[PDB]
Amino acid sequence: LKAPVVVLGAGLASVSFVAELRQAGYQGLITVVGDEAERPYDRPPLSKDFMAHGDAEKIRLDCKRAPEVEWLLGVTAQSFDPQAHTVALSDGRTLPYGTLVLATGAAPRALPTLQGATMPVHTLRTLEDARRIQAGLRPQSRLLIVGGGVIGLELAATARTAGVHVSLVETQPRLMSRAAPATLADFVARYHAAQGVDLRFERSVTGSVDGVVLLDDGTRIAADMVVVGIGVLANDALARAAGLACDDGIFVDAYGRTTCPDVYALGDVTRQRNPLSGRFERIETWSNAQNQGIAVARHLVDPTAPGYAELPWYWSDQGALRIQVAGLASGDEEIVRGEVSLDAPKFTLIELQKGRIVGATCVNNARDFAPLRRLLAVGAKPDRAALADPATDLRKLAAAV
Amino acid sequence: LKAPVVVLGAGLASVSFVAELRQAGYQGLITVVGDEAERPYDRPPLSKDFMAHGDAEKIRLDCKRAPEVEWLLGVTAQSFDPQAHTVALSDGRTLPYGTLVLATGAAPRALPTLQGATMPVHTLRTLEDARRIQAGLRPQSRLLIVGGGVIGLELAATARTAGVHVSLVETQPRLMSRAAPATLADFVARYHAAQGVDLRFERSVTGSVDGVVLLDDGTRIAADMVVVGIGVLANDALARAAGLACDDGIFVDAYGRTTCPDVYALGDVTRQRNPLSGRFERIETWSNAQNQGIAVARHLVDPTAPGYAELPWYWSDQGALRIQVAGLASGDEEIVRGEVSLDAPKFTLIELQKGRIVGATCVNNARDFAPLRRLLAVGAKPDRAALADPATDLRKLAAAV
Ligand SMILES: Cc1cc2nc3c(=O)[nH]c(=O)nc-3n(C[C@H](O)[C@H](O)[C@H](O)COP(=O)(O)OP(=O)(O)OC[C@H]3O[C@@H](n4cnc5c(N)ncnc54)[C@H](O)[C@@H]3O)c2cc1C
Ligand SMILES: Cc1cc2nc3c(=O)[nH]c(=O)nc-3n(C[C@H](O)[C@H](O)[C@H](O)COP(=O)(O)OP(=O)(O)OC[C@H]3O[C@@H](n4cnc5c(N)ncnc54)[C@H](O)[C@@H]3O)c2cc1C
Ligand SMILES: NC(=O)c1ccc[n+]([C@@H]2O[C@H](COP(=O)([O-])OP(=O)(O)OC[C@H]3O[C@@H](n4cnc5c(N)ncnc54)[C@H](O)[C@@H]3O)[C@@H](O)[C@H]2O)c1
Ligand SMILES: NC(=O)c1ccc[n+]([C@@H]2O[C@H](COP(=O)([O-])OP(=O)(O)OC[C@H]3O[C@@H](n4cnc5c(N)ncnc54)[C@H](O)[C@@H]3O)[C@@H](O)[C@H]2O)c1
Repeated sequence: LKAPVVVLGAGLASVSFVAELRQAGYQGLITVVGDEAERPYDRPPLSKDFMAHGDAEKIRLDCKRAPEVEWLLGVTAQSFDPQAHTVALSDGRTLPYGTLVLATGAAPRALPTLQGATMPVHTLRTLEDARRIQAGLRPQSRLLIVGGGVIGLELAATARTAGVHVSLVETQPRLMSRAAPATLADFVARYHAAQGVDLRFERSVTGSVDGVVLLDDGTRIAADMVVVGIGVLANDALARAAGLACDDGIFVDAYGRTTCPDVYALGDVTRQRNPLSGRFERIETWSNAQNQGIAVARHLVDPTAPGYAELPWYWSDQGALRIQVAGLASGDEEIVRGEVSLDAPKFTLIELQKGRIVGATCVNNARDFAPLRRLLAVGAKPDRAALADPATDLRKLAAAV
Repeated sequence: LKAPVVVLGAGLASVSFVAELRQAGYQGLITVVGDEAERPYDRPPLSKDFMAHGDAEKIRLDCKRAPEVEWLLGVTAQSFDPQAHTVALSDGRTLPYGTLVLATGAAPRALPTLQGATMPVHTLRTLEDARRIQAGLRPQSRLLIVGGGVIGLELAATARTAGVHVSLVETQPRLMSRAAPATLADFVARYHAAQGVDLRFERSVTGSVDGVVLLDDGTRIAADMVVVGIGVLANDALARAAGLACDDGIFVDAYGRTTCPDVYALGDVTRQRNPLSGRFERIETWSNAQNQGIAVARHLVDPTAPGYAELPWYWSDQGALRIQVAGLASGDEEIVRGEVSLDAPKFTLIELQKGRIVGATCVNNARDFAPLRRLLAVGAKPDRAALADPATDLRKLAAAV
């Protein structure tokens, strides 16, 4: 590993990586450049508890496993020269590097049809965003959310709890089309509708006039605030300019290597192999950011260590639904454990492909999730009758493997 | 550039690259490993003149601009160790390298529903394939082609000229869906149908029984020979095993760099940025193989040289149609120069995006193609009236830019 180490971005992936470098035994220089003028913080609370409690000191990331790191907060890396091995900073300084790590994440995609709008329109990515939205979540106000993914739905739940009227516009015929089983998506729509969310499927926004949103069916929605959660775009501009292979995300191998010698990348900014699908994908989960960061650091310090190998998974807390999703959304088979019901929701889904577990969902059923992720990891082929059977406990079934 | 240079694959991309290394001034060792036991040869004649004239000595690639190269023909690279900087060969030998170049191309995709068939089924990629098919193109025989792309259609034309009855099965509703304007595809279907080709659209093969092919509509086609032209899969196995970033093709930047230090890749095996679309794609054209090979070599010898920057283009000779296609298949606008007619076909298409030329097609109109590629290269925005106007000659219009 070539010193000094410079990391661009100070999000979860960055913090996780630098903490692992130190824990693995690297004692040379580490400098982290973070464009946000904020003590590094975790994003999941921004759509939930922060949106509701407003204390940023409850959401900071623990940097104590990363001693002796200089964090340049409020500074933007403007470019890097991979021949000179330097990074140019917005404050006029230049940093030298032996190893450069791009952990610059992703930015919310903006709505092109609302580009010249005159009502409040916000995205939800940063603490600044969350505070700005927080200030607008007054009881009885009218919130329109654009996008029925995890941002929109987590915010929908938080807003309804605060007594805010919520309408939500989604272009697809379903919610969470990105990385969720249809059975889950259907249930989640039923849940939100029952909580008073006004869902609009297969509708695109065509624009707005004076505090009113226009749709593709030729109709209107008036709103006090719009929050746009329509996905992200990788923050890969420095990589594109420097000649790295990128396409809405920096291509990396399991060691986090880019196409440019001595430059690595990790987290939301990367496109990487999903071992379950065998395809290159942006894996934009909290667990990826942490675990890919850790694996890349571990292998830089110890080249004998394996490359990143974890299978993808996430959670989403949407009001009364604590959702956990691992692996692939579908296979050739779905097994449902429990009844799927709005009365005290509690169930598990298991996706199989030719008898092999390729994915799993738990809704208010955390006890089942860890054993299913272990079965997933080893490509388990359990008895499908037993997988369905309510009498089977999965912790023991996983233990038998 | 670190000597010695080892190239895996001895196709057009490989020959083009090694000739450029020598021409640019690199005088160190170059060793090329080619699995086919054939003097390097060009593939386009295999669906046409070779299929009809059968002389392989008319199709060899000119290696004289590549002096002092050892060509290991009939040898397969089995693996490489990018730490040890060695390549393991099927003949028991090992080659050292300073720089490793993966130019291993792509293999025809096989039909999963014909996997256990008992009639002749061939793909068309190699001289061996072409000879085997050649031997079967007897007058009045029944050929079924699976796939309505450039292989299938070029072969269809050659087979009809030889007096062979031709049926063709395509899964899409159109021919050449991969990289051809709809207007072209529609015309090409009319042309082949008029030449006696029995076209079947939106049909998938479900299998075969005793010299008869079964389709998804529940019908049959009996045939003496099947040729399968359903696309290719990148030959990226050595790269996948060695830990390079790959996904049906090796990701490279404009310098041909993979994610592994000292390992480059070029030609059909690569996924690379298409500057017109700004997306990563397999660019599987003859011009890419040659020109990407040349650009990668040039920049290895002279690091001040620019990365690969050419925009994609190809030709396809299908009987009486000499087709040339550059850039993107569609924009927001198509301009048609000439009438589109089976009576002495001759026309040009121009695809535009917000007034900018993004693609072009010429059918039996070669004079127009080079000037349109020049307009394409600079993102020209000519007068759209003039582009349509028959009186306009494009060579002069391009010259004005
Ligand atoms: C509201 C919200 C809720 C979420 N809830 C969940 C959840 O429950 N489950 C889950 O799995 N995930 C959730 N996610 C968390 C998300 O998965 C992680 O935040 C993300 O994966 C972390 O990835 P990262 O560190 O690579 O990128 P980021 O967190 O985006 O960090 C990158 C940082 O680099 C900075 N940067 C970019 N360019 C430059 C530059 N040139 N110079 C300097 N700095 C730069 C960025 O501004 C940013 O601060 C949520 C996200 C949001 C926004
Ligand atoms: C019938 C036919 C007609 C065509 N007509 C046209 C046309 O008119 N227009 C057009 O634009 N293009 C046409 N193409 C030509 C095509 O575009 C070029 O042949 C191709 O782009 C060349 O790419 P390449 O050199 O990267 O790969 P390849 O030509 O596939 O060469 C790669 C070589 O590497 C070998 N190899 C693979 N793995 C190993 C290994 N482990 N060890 C050693 N060797 C290995 C392969 O077997 C192969 O010999 C046609 C192709 C075919 C098959
Ligand atoms: N629980 C969690 O894991 C969680 C929670 C919040 C945020 N995040 C992360 O934050 C990032 C952003 O999340 P997100 O929810 O914005 O993205 P998302 O990709 O999860 O969902 C975006 C949704 O918007 C829809 N959409 C796309 N274009 C639209 C348009 N033009 N109009 C209306 N709808 C449109 C999509 O079909 C999709 O359903 C993601 O990386 C996500 O993983 C994760
Ligand atoms: N003129 C030329 O540039 C030329 C000529 C011959 C070959 N080639 C090269 O050779 C390679 C192979 O060419 P190709 O024609 O096989 O591929 P192609 O991608 O050009 O076309 C394959 C066609 O088969 C269809 N198809 C896919 N699956 C099918 C299935 N299950 N059953 C029936 N049809 C199916 C596709 O829709 C497509 O139309 C390509 O890289 C091509 O560029 C080029």
